[PDB]
Amino acid sequence: SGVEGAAFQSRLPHDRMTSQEAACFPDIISGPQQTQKVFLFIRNRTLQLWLDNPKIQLTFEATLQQLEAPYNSDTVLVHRVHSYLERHGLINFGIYKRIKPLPTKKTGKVIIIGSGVSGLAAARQLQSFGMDVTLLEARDRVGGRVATFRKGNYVADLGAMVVTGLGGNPMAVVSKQVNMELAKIKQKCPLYEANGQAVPKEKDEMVEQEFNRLLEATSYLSHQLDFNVLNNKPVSLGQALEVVIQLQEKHVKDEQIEHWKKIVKTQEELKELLNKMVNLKEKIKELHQQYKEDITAEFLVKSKHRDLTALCKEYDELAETQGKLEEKLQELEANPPSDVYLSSRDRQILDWHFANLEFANATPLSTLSLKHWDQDDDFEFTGSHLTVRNGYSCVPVALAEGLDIKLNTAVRQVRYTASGCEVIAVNTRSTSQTFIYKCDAVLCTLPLGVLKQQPPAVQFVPPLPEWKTSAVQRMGFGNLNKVVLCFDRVFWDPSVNLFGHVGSTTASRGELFLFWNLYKAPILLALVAGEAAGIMENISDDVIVGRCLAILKGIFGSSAVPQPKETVVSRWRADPWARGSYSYVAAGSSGNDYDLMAQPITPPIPRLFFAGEHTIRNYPATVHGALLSGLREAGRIADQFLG
Ligand SMILES: Cc1cc2c(cc1C)N1[C@H](O)C[C@H](c3c(F)c(F)c(F)c(F)c3F)[C@]13C(=O)NC(=O)N=C3N2C[C@H](O)[C@H](O)[C@H](O)COP(=O)(O)OP(=O)(O)OC[C@H]1O[C@@H](n2cnc3c(N)ncnc32)[C@H](O)[C@@H]1O
Repeated sequence: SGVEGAAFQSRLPHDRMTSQEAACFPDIISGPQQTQKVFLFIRNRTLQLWLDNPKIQLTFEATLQQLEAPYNSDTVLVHRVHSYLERHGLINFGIYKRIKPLPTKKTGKVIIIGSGVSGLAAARQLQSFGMDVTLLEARDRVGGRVATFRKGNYVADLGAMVVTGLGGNPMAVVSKQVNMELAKIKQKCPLYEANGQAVPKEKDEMVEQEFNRLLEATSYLSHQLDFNVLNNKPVSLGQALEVVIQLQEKHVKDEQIEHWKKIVKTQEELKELLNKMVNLKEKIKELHQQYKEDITAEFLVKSKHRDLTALCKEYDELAETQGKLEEKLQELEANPPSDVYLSSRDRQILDWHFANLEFANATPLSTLSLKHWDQDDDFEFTGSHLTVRNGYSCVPVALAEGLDIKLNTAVRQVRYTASGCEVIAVNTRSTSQTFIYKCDAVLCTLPLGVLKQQPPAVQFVPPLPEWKTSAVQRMGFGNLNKVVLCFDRVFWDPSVNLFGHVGSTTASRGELFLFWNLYKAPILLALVAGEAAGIMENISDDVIVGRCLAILKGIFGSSAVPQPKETVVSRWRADPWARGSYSYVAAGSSGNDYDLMAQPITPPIPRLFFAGEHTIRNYPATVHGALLSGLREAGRIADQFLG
């Protein structure tokens, strides 16, 4: 599966054209299948070549000279394919040598708002497409939601930090380009309760098993019984979970009842049995006496005998059918069903798994769309998740190489007319001096959090379409902060990549719930998800770092946890250039909104385009998702202006 592998790594089916490829190649799709059979191969072969060496640019003639007979003969077809793959970022993207110099004459002027991974991606494309591009960044750096703390030998990511499986992941290519040092995450994750004592492997799995069961349940109700709407309002994942758990609690009490009923019943049957026994116990005194009292005694005590014995053939007899009761009685009162669904402690551990989810989605479960929260699930990449051992910032930096980025430039208004665009921005360091950049098209990679901001951070003239603003408002933009604790000593298990901390209450189940051991230097990361994420931003670094040490000193014991010589704390929600961590499908929305976002705004011809982790439906809230959305718009614009 050589050429079959390339197709896969590019999120493409090696044995069939996609709806898009069919749109650009109608002649092929609607023609001899033998031809379509050829198209694919060339496509899969071109990709193969590019992936087997993403360091250097794969030119048209470079591809045409590496194909074999008879493919290399159909030059025209090869070109159409090669060109296509290049125009849509499937080849020659990221950072690579340009064996063919860029045209001295840049055709088309486009302004890109934001120097994030999505912005830098599209930027390098449009530029390589021989087009004058300019990026306006508000921050004094690049990467946007990709930040990395670097001081001495210390390295830590305050933003992105994980690479979700290399299989099919575009970052796999970029990684190979920027020499990004990655490392798998050892699944071994020990949980420590409030006091500080670990959780026995038994429960750790007992609870986690239920966690999966409850989720599966919610999935059932949602995608099988269609329980996505209640009281005319959308149902949230958390909402559903609370209900499912509310049922398990019921069932538990139900069995507890039937059991108490069996008990009471057996007890009733006993008290009753003992009663007549005492009546027969008395019926014996009537015969064990009165005897030896009739000259025909030879037949008197003779008959009476089988009468007193017959009554004993009952008493000690009932003891038999009475024995089969003490057994059942003691047997039941010794095998009582689960007193409760989850103990006060069981719930605490389960909250860790929910908090762990509130971390993944970067928002409280009660705000997630029970039906669409996991809409992009069918697009995950195969392979183990990785961590950027050397700071995830090494990527956006390499991408900004050779680009015209103007840091310290906050865009405050975007003007798009039937012909031409104007992007008015101001210098952050000196809000007095403003700037006015003219262009043909504008690419807005602004975070959903900024677009939602009220009052608006940037002004759109004419005002953004109604179908757009509404989508922006319906979508959800989560939050998630970290606390980088820099030490000069590793007092924790060096083998364990991450360990968790269980909270005391459901409310604060996301407060420093997970610690990370990823970087070389003695550094740990504390995550604050869910409710805590936003709240914790109102607490000074001092107190925050304080609470952390406490947690640590409770796990590793005090006197073993030294004072951090360097500490970093994020507040993406407070960050004026972010206003949150990343998007998420909120109850009352869907992946459909992730397309309305991508939809360009047009007055007779598309002028304003959008990109970002909130515009790519199948790969939302991710570095690669943002990357792909970048390459996406890159081509979209290229067609609109270069054709
Ligand atoms: C916020 C955040 C986001 C992420 C994150 C952590 C945080 C705190 N890390 C976490 O480690 C776990 C997720 C994680 C996960 F999410 C998952 F889904 C998952 F499955 C996991 F397993 C994870 F581990 C993860 C990760 O580990 N792995 C991931 O793949 N993604 C992660 N994310 C999300 C990504 O950071 C995010 O998708 C990406 O950064 C998006 O990039 P972008 O689209 O270019 O957006 P941008 O903000 O970078 O760029 C906008 C630019 O515009 C500028 N700007 C602003 N305002 C103005 C003006 N007014 N004028 C001019 N300019 C301007 C801004 O300043 C920028 O320069």
